Amino acid sequence: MKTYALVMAGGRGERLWPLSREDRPKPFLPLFEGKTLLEATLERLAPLVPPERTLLAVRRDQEAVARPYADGIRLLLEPLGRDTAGAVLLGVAEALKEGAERLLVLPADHYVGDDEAYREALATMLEAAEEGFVVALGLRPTRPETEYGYIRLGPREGAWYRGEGFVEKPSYAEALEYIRKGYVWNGGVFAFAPATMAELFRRHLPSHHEALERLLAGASLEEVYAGLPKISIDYGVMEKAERVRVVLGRFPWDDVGNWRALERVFSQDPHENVVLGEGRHVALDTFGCVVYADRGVVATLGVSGLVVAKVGDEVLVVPKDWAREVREVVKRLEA
Amino acid sequence: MKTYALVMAGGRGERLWPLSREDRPKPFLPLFEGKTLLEATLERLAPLVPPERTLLAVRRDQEAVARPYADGIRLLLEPLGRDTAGAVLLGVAEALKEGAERLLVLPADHYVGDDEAYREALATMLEAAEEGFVVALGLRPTRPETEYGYIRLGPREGAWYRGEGFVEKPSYAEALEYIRKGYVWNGGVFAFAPATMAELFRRHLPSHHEALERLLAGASLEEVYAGLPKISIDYGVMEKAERVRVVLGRFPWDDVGNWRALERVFSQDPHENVVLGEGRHVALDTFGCVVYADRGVVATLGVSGLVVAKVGDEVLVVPKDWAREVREVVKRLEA
Repeated sequence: MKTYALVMAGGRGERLWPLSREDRPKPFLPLFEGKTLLEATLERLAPLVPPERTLLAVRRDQEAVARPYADGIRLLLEPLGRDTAGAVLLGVAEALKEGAERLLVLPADHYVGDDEAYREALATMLEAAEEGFVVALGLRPTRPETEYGYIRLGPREGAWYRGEGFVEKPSYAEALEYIRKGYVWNGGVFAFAPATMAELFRRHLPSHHEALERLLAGASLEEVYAGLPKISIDYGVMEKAERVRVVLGRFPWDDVGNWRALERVFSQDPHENVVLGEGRHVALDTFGCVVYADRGVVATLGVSGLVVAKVGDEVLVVPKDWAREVREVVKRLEA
Repeated sequence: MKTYALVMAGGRGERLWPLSREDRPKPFLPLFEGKTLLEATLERLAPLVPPERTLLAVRRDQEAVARPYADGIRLLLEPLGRDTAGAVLLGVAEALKEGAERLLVLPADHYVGDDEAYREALATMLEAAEEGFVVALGLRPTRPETEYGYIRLGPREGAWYRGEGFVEKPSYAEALEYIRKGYVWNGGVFAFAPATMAELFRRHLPSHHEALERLLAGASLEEVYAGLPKISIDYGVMEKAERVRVVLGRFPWDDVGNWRALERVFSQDPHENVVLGEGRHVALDTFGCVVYADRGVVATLGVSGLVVAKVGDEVLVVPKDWAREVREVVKRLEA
């Protein structure tokens, strides 16, 4: 059918310093294969949803870096940061007056290692998105990740599962329990008819339902967005939605939240080193490291389990297990 | 009296990669106080020996980087690498026909932390350089350094000691024994009348005595140097010299052979971090490290005892105890 796709581009990606920049959000970083994640996302989506029917949501102040991507793709400029619920609101507004029968919502800052399997999962989500149902993407957990959201699965109904609950990021021990009980990772992707989300706004997110009505009725985006509460679509809607279906994706997938994600994404023997960037890695008696060299050379001698990331005249050195703490660096610099 | 000074500039300083360059030998690196070691050396020497009477020996292919230093100072361009014995040969040739009564020989790639005490030691060496005597500079060892040469001291005679033997770099355990027995570090500095070195060449280094005669007699530097054997003045002459005196310098001193030397030179609490360069060091839960940032920023998070050196688009990361192995990096790159 007539399906539109909303591609949400966001995230400062402070945990990915020095690669991330003020004017260069996470989605615009040259990572795997030298590609930005947004680049790989659009390429992966093209065969399923044409560019003409694709909406790229980004902050207003990021139009510059994003515009080069708007080739047939339309930019939806977010005046302020209002999370994904705000981006989804804008996507729905467009889908509605575009007459779309289906709206696909996806993040542009994730890694997917099988484009075909990714599309097949999305195709199935579109189908499972019958009257009333909101559909989510799930992934079998490979580790007790504490920064991800999980989804409870009910019995299987053909190509999908009945969604049976959404849980926010748990503690380490709680994540283990989620896994034992058959919980899967929330993949951040959703599929529904525009109307079903409108109705969901009405029931669990009044601010957005009212905003949606006024937008279609000629209200100013700036005005509307300013008075909107900042909330994710997962918490504002998904966790309260009564009719949810889930499709399990079996492709490799990572949110790429921190430098350590590079190692996970490579999916090789842990003790082997992981290198990205156009620069060269000189490794001498070095194991289990993650190295990013935008240019020049990076030499490591007799070290293990470290992240060494060089971009321009900035260098980071941190044990990969403490990758989350990289965000403090930007704090120190700002200070 | 009329004293000339020979300042030997040399050393690739491969152990100081990435700071060292093909066209930038050790002596020309911006290290302590942002100064090159040659810069600090010339400044330290000026009050004792004027620039007019100072000879700066450097390789022929390094004239470019050295010329800026030749302000009243004269360049002695070495056609090939023949060690210090070769540089000393050239220095003696000049001193002789310049009519110098004393020649002071010193390295330009060493750190000295007390210019006045340094000059006072040299002044004393000039005096102790009577007829027949070659004078050396000694320093009380602060650690069993295996890369330095040591000197055996005989009884004290006024302001100096009688030199009683020269030993090349020992093993770790042997260095400890040297220290127990009262051995001191060879500081690399020498003082003698030009004639006494000429006679020393004649007795223990025929190749250089003959070369010296021919040079004064109009032979071509290129020709002469090419057929000269490569040998240090310490091994070729000093270790065989029968009439040696030693002056003990009590200023802080390091040869700055590897990155770890930066820590030794700072001479602070070991656990504190050592930073050089114009760049900024963001330290989070970091201890006992040595950081060099030519520019931009260098952030370390939860690491200890590491050397992180960034110059241009090249970065080095190695535990400071393995600093000597840095030389392998250049080998890998050449390969």
